[PDB]
Amino acid sequence: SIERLGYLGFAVKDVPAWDHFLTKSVGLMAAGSAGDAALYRADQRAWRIAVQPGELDDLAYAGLEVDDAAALERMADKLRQAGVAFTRGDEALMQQRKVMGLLCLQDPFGLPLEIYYGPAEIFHEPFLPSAPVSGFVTGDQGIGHFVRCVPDTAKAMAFYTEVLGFVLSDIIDIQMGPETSVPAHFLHCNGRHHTIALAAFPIPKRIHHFMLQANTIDDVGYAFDRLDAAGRITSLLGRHTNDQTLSFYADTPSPMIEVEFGWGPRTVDSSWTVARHSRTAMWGHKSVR
Amino acid sequence: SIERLGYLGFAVKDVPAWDHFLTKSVGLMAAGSAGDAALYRADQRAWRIAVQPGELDDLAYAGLEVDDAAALERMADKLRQAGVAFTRGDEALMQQRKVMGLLCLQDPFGLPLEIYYGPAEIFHEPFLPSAPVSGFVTGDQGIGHFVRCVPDTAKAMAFYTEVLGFVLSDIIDIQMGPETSVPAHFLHCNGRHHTIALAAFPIPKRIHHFMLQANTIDDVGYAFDRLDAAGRITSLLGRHTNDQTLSFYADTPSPMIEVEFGWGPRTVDSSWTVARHSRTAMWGHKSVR
Amino acid sequence: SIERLGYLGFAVKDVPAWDHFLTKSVGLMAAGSAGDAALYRADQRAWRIAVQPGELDDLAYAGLEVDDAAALERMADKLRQAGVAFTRGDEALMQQRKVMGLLCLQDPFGLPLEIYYGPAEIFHEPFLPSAPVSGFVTGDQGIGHFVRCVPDTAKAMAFYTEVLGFVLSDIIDIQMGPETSVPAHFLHCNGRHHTIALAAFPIPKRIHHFMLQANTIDDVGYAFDRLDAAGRITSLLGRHTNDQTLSFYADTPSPMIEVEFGWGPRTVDSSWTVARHSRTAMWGHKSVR
Amino acid sequence: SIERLGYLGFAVKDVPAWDHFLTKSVGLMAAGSAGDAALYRADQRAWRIAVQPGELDDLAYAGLEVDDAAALERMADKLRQAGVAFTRGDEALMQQRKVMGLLCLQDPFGLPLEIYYGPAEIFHEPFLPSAPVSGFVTGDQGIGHFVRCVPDTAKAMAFYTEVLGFVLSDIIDIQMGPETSVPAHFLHCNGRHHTIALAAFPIPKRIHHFMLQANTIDDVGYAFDRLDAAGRITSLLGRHTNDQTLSFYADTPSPMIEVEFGWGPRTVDSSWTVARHSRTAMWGHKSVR
Amino acid sequence: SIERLGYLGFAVKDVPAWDHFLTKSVGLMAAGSAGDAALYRADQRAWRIAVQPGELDDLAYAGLEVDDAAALERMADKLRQAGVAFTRGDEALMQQRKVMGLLCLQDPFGLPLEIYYGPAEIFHEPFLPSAPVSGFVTGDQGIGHFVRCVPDTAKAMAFYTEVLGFVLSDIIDIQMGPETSVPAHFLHCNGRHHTIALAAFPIPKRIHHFMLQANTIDDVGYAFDRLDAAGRITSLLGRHTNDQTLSFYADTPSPMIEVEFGWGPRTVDSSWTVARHSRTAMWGHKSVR
Amino acid sequence: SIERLGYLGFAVKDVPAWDHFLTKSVGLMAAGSAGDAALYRADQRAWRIAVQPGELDDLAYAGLEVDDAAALERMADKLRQAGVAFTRGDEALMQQRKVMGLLCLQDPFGLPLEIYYGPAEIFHEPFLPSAPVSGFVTGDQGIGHFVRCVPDTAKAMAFYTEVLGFVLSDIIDIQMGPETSVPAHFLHCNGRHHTIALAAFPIPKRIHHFMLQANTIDDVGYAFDRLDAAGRITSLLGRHTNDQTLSFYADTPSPMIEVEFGWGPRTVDSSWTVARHSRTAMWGHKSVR
Ligand SMILES: Oc1cccc(-c2ccccc2)c1O
Ligand SMILES: Oc1cccc(-c2ccccc2)c1O
Ligand SMILES: Oc1cccc(-c2ccccc2)c1O
Ligand SMILES: Oc1cccc(-c2ccccc2)c1O
Ligand SMILES: Oc1cccc(-c2ccccc2)c1O
Ligand SMILES: Oc1cccc(-c2ccccc2)c1O
Ligand SMILES: [Fe+3]
Ligand SMILES: [Fe+3]
Ligand SMILES: [Fe+3]
Ligand SMILES: [Fe+3]
Ligand SMILES: [Fe+3]
Ligand SMILES: [Fe+3]
Repeated sequence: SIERLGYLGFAVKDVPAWDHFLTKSVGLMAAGSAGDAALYRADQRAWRIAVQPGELDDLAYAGLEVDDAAALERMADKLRQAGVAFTRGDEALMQQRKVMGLLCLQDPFGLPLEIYYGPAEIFHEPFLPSAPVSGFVTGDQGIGHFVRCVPDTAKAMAFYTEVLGFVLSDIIDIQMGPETSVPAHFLHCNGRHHTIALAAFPIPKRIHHFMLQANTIDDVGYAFDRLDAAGRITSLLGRHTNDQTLSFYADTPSPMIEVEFGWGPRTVDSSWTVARHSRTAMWGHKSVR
Repeated sequence: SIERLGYLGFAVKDVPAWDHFLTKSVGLMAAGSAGDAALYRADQRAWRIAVQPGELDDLAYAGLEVDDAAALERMADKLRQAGVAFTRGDEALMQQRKVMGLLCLQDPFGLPLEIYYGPAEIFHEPFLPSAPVSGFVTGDQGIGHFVRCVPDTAKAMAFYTEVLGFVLSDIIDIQMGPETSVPAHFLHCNGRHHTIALAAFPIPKRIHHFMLQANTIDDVGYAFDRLDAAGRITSLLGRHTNDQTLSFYADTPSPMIEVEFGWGPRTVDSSWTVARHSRTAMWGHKSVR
Repeated sequence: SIERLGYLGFAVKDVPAWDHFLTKSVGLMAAGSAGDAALYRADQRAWRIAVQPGELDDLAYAGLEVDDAAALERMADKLRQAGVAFTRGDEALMQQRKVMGLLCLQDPFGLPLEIYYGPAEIFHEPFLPSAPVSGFVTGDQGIGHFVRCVPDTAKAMAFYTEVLGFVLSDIIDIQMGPETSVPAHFLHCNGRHHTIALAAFPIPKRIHHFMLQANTIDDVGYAFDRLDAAGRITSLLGRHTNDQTLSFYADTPSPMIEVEFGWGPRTVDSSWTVARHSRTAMWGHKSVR
Repeated sequence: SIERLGYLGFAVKDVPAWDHFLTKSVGLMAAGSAGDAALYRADQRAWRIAVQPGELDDLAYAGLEVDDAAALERMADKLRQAGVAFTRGDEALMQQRKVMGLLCLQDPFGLPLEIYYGPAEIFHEPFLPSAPVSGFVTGDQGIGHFVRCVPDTAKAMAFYTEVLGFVLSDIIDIQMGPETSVPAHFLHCNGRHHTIALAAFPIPKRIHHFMLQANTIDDVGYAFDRLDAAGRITSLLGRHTNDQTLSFYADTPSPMIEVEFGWGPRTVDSSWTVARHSRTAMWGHKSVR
Repeated sequence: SIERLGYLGFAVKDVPAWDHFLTKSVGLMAAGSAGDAALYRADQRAWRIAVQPGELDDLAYAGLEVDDAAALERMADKLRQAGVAFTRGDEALMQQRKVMGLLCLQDPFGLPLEIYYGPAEIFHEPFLPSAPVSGFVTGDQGIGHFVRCVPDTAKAMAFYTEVLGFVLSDIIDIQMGPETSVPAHFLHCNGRHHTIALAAFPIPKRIHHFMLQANTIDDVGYAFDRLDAAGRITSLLGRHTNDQTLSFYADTPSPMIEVEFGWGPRTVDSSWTVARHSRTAMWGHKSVR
Repeated sequence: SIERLGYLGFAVKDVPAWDHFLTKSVGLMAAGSAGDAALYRADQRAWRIAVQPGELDDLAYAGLEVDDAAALERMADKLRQAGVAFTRGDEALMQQRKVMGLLCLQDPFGLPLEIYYGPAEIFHEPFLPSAPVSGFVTGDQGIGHFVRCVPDTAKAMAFYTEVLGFVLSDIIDIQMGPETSVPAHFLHCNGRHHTIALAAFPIPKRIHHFMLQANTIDDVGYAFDRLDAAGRITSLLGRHTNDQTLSFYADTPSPMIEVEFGWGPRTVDSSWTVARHSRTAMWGHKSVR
């Protein structure tokens, strides 16, 4: 029922660092501010990522998009049936988020989630990257994806699939140690191999990282050099086993939260069949320190 | 349930001006007459636009097309269920309109609407433009679209979507003044981004304008020069924010009713998601006097 | 429910003339005999057209194909519900027709119809035309189409659509005289614009003609010269208004029954909308004597 | 050396008939007049065919186009070397013809020929057919072709190939009688299978016919019906053996001079090899009276 | 309901011969062992074919794949409703098979069948053929197909279609003798023309052969020479009548069980219609001794 | 300078056997006779292969085609310069061969060669195969190729390359025995990998075989079964190392002269580089007895 991931809001300790990070390194376009939140664009939407000050230094919320007013009421019906508490956003929030309607709730482990519809677009202000990137792959596949750290994956799974309508793509047993592995569950709600992944990681953050997809392989190559120069590279280039995304990882100015910049993944559809992988990379992704 | 907009009938004060306008400027083909109505063709249909004399100087009616006899009965069922009054057109009207069956009704604010099926085609009389235009984009997308002025957009919306089956594409807040904006609602019933748009404009006409789509960008460029020479240009070339149509506007011989001549729009489908725009043009469309 | 027209059986007064006609003129391949019926092939099927001796000099029967055993039982259910009498073909008939199962019935006006499934194919005996024709367009669209003469078109319509599942494509008012026209109804049951057309013609035959589609335009051009040399041309090349088929007509050795040899038609689908035409040809088809 | 056939000038006894013929039947666009010559357009050139009054009722001249000023001087050099008399057109003629430079000469048998360059184009006045024809195939292949009647084909051949640079495509032995055949020689100077054909026909005209190529097969089909209605059809549709053009012939208002309206021919190139044919048609072209 | 054939397990008397056969001749990649079973890969799956020691010298089991956990429960529901006995595989079996969940059952005639989901993939260990083969066609179509010998085809048919969800593609009457033929029934559960065929053959094996599809025609040509050198060819190259697969047959080291190596078949879909053939080959496949 | 191989003339002891062979087995079309020679067609040419009675049971002559009259004179110039004797064919021979001009000569070892131009085509008599073959690949690549047995390959090479203009493609050392190999030289004069191959074979014929190329792989497969039924197969299907042609060989009714029926070869061009192969087949072609 949730169609795609449309926006992300972060509450960070270093807004200037995050502003420089998202623009000069990642290539996003600065798009003014809404309240105490600095806004950034990746395409035609008024904003895709918001950054406001806060001790959290973590994702503050995520906007899940539906296609119309009716779909939103249908989600209210689901949440209601599932016993999930939610509050319809008021005019002020709608104004702040620049959406036509929204429902505010939280996932089973405290992550604020906003289900909306009717997002604002500004085609009269053509997207202009702040760094050399031909463009970002969004559209029907949403802004990208993020890995949600959860203390109980089964509990998380039931919510995201049974309540939100996400669908399991596959599972990767991410090796933590010699005899330790974390079964990461990748979920989709559209063509993007996965929009949200759930994993019981021993990390104190709401998310492990968020991912952005560029149009070309060179976009990623160039972006790697930029973040390397910034001294934030955490992994070498590589290609995943499940989505076949070619990317690299880097630290965001927020401790223990990374960003993934990738290209050319594999998209899902009706015929998708669940599989299991023992590695996150078919090649590359060597961890960097 | 309504499949597309098939024809338009205008009641004007200056038939000769309208005849010259539709043929020499727009490029339509003169196709004889039906009663006191002069007929004009854009493709293989016997007629697409009818022009008869009248003080109205406004759209007299619009023909909404369904695919077969069964679909028409199904519409009668809807109108009946919704409590919408209608009269089945008699043999004479069917003859006049050149259709196999039709239902005559009015929208909530007085615009006569005719739901029909079985339109007449004359492939043995190949369309020949009266001006240089490679052709018009019609087919499954109908003759084009028109903006319906309404005093109550919510009231209009309920009728066109709930009763006629149109679907909201998006909304544009058209700036009227410094602190004044009119939320124009664009609706589709097929692949054309929008076939009918509803807007509470302070205009004394049933419609703000009707639009025709040409096959090439040059068709539009040439058409602009023709209407400029006629001294009827009301807007420079531009591209819309929502449908991405590249067009220009011009006055029809009927005061306060314009025509839009465009090309290369963006078509809708099942995956279409509702969005909101603050401008009607991503570029161009500068108003001309 | 009927998927396509698979075969035709004729009972004629001049088998040798019909044999020469179907092979040397039309280009079909002689495929032996079944009982007193000479068989002819157009593709991979064991036979497509059968010709046996009889005073009738008319179509003796038509085979309507479904996709499997279940579909055939479902047709028996329909016929049963509609009160249409039918007899399940015995082993001998199944052997004669080379099908896995069939139901024998008649349309409302005496035309024997056989609904079957599981037709025999002989890919080990590659089709070889008896005249220069690159090939015939059959496949999912069946062997071609035929025009069924009926005394009551409404009565015929109810049967073919309501009972057999055919769907009305469009109507052409075929001019018979000065103030006389016959509304021919074209029906499809697949992609072929029409597989069966119903028309109240003042002809003493069960059908007006049967049609075969060739792969190229030259196939038709060459075929025209062959039948001209045979002195059987009844019409010049032309293109229809509704299906856009480019063809010509010619007399079969059976008085008042013609054959149409065409190419490059227009195929139908879910989006097909019913229309009406005043001519059968957009160009050509001038009647020849 | 001659690049293509660019224009034709006719001197006829019935200008009104020729005007109606070229516009309403053929579909050309009326383009004003130059002197006592009425001009007609087929594309972006100022004019392609000129028609002036004269007892001749025959082609008055043909314009052979080269690509630039240097090429024209190079032709003067050839004509000079070959001993062919010619007169450089004056300013007035250049103005009349709307070309930048031209050489006036005659072929060995009296046909005035004008070799020019720098033709006038009027893209600001988009071509508009006077009849339903999607367009004409000209471009690098020139306006079309024509069959030049000559009393001595060898003599004609030496001139057109050795002096003008045309190249023999193939030969067709056109049957005149029981034991009589005329070897028609087809020549090209570009991609069009042939721009000029030489044949020793027992006809009192400079040419047997001129040919125009349309964009679609329907253009030809429709054009056939128009000229049939005019009662000028001289041949049924057909396809040639050598160029594979699908066309039909019709009488021009000038006795013994016809016009050919065709489509989809076969173009030549470096790899073209000379062949011989015994018929002018692979199918069709049955002579009509 | 069964989506595709994912794996095969054989119990043979000569493991070394089978190891050499599958790798050096067929081209599969050796992939270690699971228990006393040697594993072989054809693509990204951990294993596709398992070979363990046993007197059987026959297929020991076949794994039928579904797309997810829910689909597997839905199969349990079917088996339960149909009265088919089955045992949910334990953790150990799941580990041995490298799947997320499975149901163990038998077809009506003793062939062990395992319905599973969540297969293991190892993209970090790219498939490497042990012989020159560009690759194998698997994906959504599964590992290939196999012919199941049954004593009662009707009984077998009811199970595979009514219980497992396979669908009849067509039937071939395979000639056994002068007046003896076996009606082989080909079934699909996806795009592969057939994944399982049922035939009442007078052979003492559970299957007649298993088939693997290569990417190119040369893969098959080369593979033929390899198995010829091994002296195992049982049939010359040929093309089937029903699936249009171009292949050859060869003996596996297990008496009376062959292997088919083919390419370029014809795939099925919703529009597939049941047909009957009298031969298994349109050409070739001459039996070799 | 020689553009392609256009025709072949055989002098055989069994014309009826050769007639049946070329038509029912190979699929060629019977095209009447010229003198005591029976003619056969493969495409639009009047004839491609001629068969007359003679004790020779060998190729009687080969026609080498040039593109025009000038090219033929240029060949006369070469032959003259090289000291090669030749006789210009008279009117009668030209009539017999159906060409516009020809030069008769012999290669260094007695094979009569005819260099011609202006071949006759009969598009009004569409090619119709006498057996199921979709068509033959000829066109600019000529009728096919043949292997010329020579006692001195160097001597033969100098003539065909230095005098006729053929170009060496590559060489294959065809194994004759344990320590015996014959270096076969493949030559092209156009896109066909080779039109003539020279090899010092211990065979008493002028040629080892002639080759024909079909349009599809099935054409070859079907043709194999036909010649197998005729009991003339001399080799199994295979693919060559140099031209990558997939074919099979079979005996012609003339002792020690075979025919090769192939498909999908590799064509040459300016960039072709000479290479050497140790085998004639990359796979298949196993010799059959
Ligand atoms: O796109 C992706 C595909 C597969 C695995 C990961 C992943 C890697 C490390 C930690 C968490 C997830 C990922 O990001
Ligand atoms: O095609 C269109 C797309 C977006 C806006 C308009 C519009 C502009 C001015 C007044 C009313 C509508 C339009 O015509
Ligand atoms: O394919 C076709 C399309 C339209 C009309 C006819 C038709 C013409 C004359 C008599 C009956 C039918 C037809 O055959
Ligand atoms: O385009 C063409 C191709 C072949 C022949 C003719 C031709 C026919 C009759 C008289 C003169 C020429 C032609 O026009
Ligand atoms: O792929 C195939 C298609 C058609 C028949 C067979 C077959 C042949 C011999 C014995 C059993 C089946 C086959 O394998
Ligand atoms: O097309 C071909 C390509 C390579 C070799 C041969 C050949 C084989 C045996 C004897 C002579 C030539 C051939 O025909
Ligand atoms: Fe990621
Ligand atoms: Fe508009
Ligand atoms: Fe018809
Ligand atoms: Fe011509
Ligand atoms: Fe098989
Ligand atoms: Fe060869």
